[PDB]
This record gives sequence, C-alpha cells and structure tokens, in this order.
Amino acid sequence: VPRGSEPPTNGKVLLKTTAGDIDIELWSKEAPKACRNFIQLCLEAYYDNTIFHRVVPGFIVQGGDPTGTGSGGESIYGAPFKDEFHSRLRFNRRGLVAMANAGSHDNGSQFFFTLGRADELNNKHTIFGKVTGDTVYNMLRLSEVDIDDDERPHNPHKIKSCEVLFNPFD
Repeated sequence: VPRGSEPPTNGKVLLKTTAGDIDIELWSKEAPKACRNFIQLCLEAYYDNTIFHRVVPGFIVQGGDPTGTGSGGESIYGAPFKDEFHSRLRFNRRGLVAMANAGSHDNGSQFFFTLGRADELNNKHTIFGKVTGDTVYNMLRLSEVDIDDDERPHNPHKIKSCEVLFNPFD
C-alpha cells in the first residue's frame, strides 16, 4: 500500500481536446456535488467548444468558462456550491482535476488540471478527479503554449467535446 494511496474512483469522463484525449476518473463518493455538476455540464454540452484560458507553467491549466474570459461559468445548482475536501485527496502530484474558485464555497463550472504539486491548495479547492496515466501527456500538452502577461495562452487549447463514459449517478 503506497503512501498517499487514494480511494477508488467511480465515474469516468472523456474530454476530446485540441491537445488529444484526456480521460478523467472521478471521486464521486468523496466529492458528489462537484462530480454531479461536472457530469451534468458535460452531458449538457456546456463544456463543448470551451478554451483553456489560463496557464501557469508548472502549476495549473484552467478551463471550463463558456465565455472564455476567465470570469464566467456557473454550476447546475443555480448558485455556487460547497467545497468538498478529503484527507486522502491531496495536491501531492501532477494530474489531478480540481474546481476553480475565488473563495470558500464558490464552485461554479471552471476547473483545472494540476501540472505539478500544489500543496498550498489543499483544503481550499475541491479535488474531484484524476487523469489516467495514459492521458497525462495530453493533459500536460494543454500547457505547451506561448503565454501573455495575464496568464492567457496566445492560442488556447480547447475542449471540442466532453462525454460521460461511466455515470456513477445512474
């Protein structure tokens, strides 16, 4: 049993992006609100044709804003929803999927992938999924971009489509 061993995932989403396919396994037991939100938005096409508008080298690449501006996007709930943390879901490696926010209990639609560690985000951002080992390279390629001074890529990568491969709420 490795240190930092994570609970089993349940739920799978496939993003078809301009950097390749990215396969996300979901922690639906530990972060049910975030997982339900992500699945439903995925199903409703809400993430289709959306950009990855923010890249911080070695830290995060962030997307999920239907406006592409960095400030838009809303949850399925009619208001931003609560954080969901778990002591076994930690920012101790690259390839995790977490919700963006601008404070406590402020989850909307924007989410990000971790490009490195981000321990300082532990207990601040909901971690709701992880990228499969065999799609991490494509996830990292989202960050392989020339960037402006507001962390915006000159030519952002995009999600063409999102599909739910296994829906744990069915």
